[PDB]
This record gives sequence, C-alpha cells and structure tokens, in this order.
Amino acid sequence: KTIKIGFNFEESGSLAAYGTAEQKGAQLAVDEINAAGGIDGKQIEVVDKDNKSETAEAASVTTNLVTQSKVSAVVGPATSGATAAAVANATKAGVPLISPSATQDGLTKGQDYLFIGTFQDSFQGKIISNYVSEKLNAKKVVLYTDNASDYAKGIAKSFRESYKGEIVADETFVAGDTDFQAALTKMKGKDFDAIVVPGYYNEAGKIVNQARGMGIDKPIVGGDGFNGEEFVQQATAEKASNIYFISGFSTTVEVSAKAKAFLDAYRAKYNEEPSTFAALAYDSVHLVANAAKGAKNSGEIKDNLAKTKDFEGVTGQTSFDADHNTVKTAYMMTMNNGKVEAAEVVKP
Ligand SMILES: CC[C@H](C)[C@H](N)C(=O)O
Ligand SMILES: [Cl-]
Ligand SMILES: [Cl-]
Ligand SMILES: [Mg+2]
Ligand SMILES: [Mg+2]
Ligand SMILES: [Mg+2]
Repeated sequence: KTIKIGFNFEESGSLAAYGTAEQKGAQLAVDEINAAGGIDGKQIEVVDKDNKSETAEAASVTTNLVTQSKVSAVVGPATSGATAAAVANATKAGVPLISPSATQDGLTKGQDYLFIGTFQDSFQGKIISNYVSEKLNAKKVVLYTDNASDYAKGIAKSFRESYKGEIVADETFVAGDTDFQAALTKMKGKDFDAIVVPGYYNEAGKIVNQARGMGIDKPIVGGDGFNGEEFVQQATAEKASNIYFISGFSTTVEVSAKAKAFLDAYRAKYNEEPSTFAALAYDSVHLVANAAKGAKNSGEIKDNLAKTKDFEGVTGQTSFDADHNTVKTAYMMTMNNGKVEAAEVVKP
C-alpha cells in the first residue's frame, strides 16, 4: 500500500512563483524518499493540487484533498491568506497541514492541525528596521506597502514599531497594480536613505523597475516576498541593484552539508536554481515523512510532528514549540545586477 500526501500550492495565478518553487522542492523530496524505499516500506502517493493563488480555491482544494482523496497530510499553501483559508477544512478531517512559508503572526494559535516551517512577520519587520538603521545607516526612509495584504501590513506594523528614524513618506499600492508612477514621483523629490517595500514579487519587482527607471538609486529593502527569479524578471536584472531582502536559505554564508546536497540535487533534477521556498518545502516533506514513520493514522502524524524538536534539514534546524512554530535562521541578502552577492545572518 501507499501513504497519500496532498500538495495545496499556488501553482498558477499571482503567487505562482512561490507555489511552483514549493511544488518542485516538495516533489524532489518525495521522489528521493520513494527511491530510497518510501516510509515504513510504503511509497508516498502525491495528490498535487493547484489553488490558483486564490483563498477560496485553497479552502476548496483542502476539503477535496482530505475528504475525497482522503490524504493523510497536506503540504502547502505557501502564502498566509491561502493557509488561513485552508486550515479549518484540514482540521475538520483531523489531517495535519504544514505550510513551509506562511509568515503571518499568530497563525498557529490554538491550531492543533497546523504547522509552520518558517519565521513570522513581526520578526521580519524588526530585522528590516535593525538592518536599515545599523547596516544601511538610514536615518530617514520611505515605507511603501501592499495595502491589500495582511502579510505586508504585518511587516509594516512591526517596522514602524521598531524604527527610530523618520518615515518621510508612508505610501501605498495594492496587489494587482502595475503603475506606481504617482507615488514614486512623490518620493523622488525627498531625501531618503532607503525604501522599505513589504509586498509580493509581482508588485515589488515592478516597483523596483519603475523606481530605478526614474532615477531612484537608493536601497530598496524587502521581506521574504522578494525571493525567487520572478522578482528579478519583473525588476529586470539591470535595475535589480542596491536591493536587500530577507531569506531563509543561503548558498554561501555558513553553508551546511544538507544545504549543499540540496542545491546540487535540485540543479541536477530541474536544471534551475532553487529559491528559499523550494528549500523550505523540501524540509516540510521530510518533516511529514519522518512523522509518518510508525503512524497508524493522521492524528499520529500530527502528534509526531508536534514532538519534532531536533530535525536537521536543508534550512537548518526545525524544532517545534507548543504553538507549532519553529525558530529559523534568517539572512539579509545583498543583490546587484539581479544576483545575490552577499548574505548576512540576522536576527531581531
Ligand atoms: C511564499 C511566502 C510569502 C512570501 C509570505 N511569507 C506569506 O506568508 O504570504
Ligand atoms: Cl514595470
Ligand atoms: Cl537616489
Ligand atoms: Mg502533476
Ligand atoms: Mg541625505
Ligand atoms: Mg550529484
């Protein structure tokens, strides 16, 4: 027999770069585990569903995975809105759901069936404030945020709380926008030392593109939403200079053997570079597979995940606390000409 595992990922739509990276990293882990004999001698059977980057679809897909497909665990969604919309449906069926990358604070509170593989937005905002203040030496900044996003708003809230310099402009945009001219024009005529942009790649990359196009050269700093090659494609490699952003995976600073092995394996399998989201998803599959060893049913997989205190993976350790959260190493990436040239370990 087999062990059924569902994927619920943003494989198409506005968040596709994130979910597709996770699909690739998760599938690589499954393939390897299967080649090595499966779990308890059972092959992993994947039911891979695309949530289209939509919250209602993420919810519907979860119901179908847990009640029709009758999967034992779900990996994904990648993003916070979708994860928040999926959790109650997994919970009703008593199936654990692990999001490799949903950073919304408090998402796991009281959620016996939700696990989060990454850090939180409060942590991101604090790191951004510390970095722009102490490393970019910024006494004045522009804050430009996706107002249609709880993710972006959470990072912005934390940033404002921590930052002691002057926010000279606190402007907005919304997901789906493709024109940022008015706001950028308004910013240009003001002295500032950096622009902090909480948001996702479709908007952030276009913002970088347009800012640099109109002569704004100062540092543009983002949260984890800046990861991936689609951000660089939107910005264009030329304009993707003086860019800094948070990541949970680095190929150069304090690089572990597991990170090296994953980079090599992903390149061999896909002939592409992995993002931090592929790395987190690869670890999430291993966390579930390990938890499935000796598990008689889905509640036991959940219990076993909750007892995971010392897992070592591609993204360092995973050690779940009582709230199903794990501390994770974070890096501030330095990007020029669309390439990461430096990585610095950072913490609040
Ligand atoms: C892919 C994850 C994204 C960038 C974000 N951390 C979220 O929670 O929505
Ligand atoms: Cl553009
Ligand atoms: Cl400038
Ligand atoms: Mg398929
Ligand atoms: Mg000045
Ligand atoms: Mg090899």
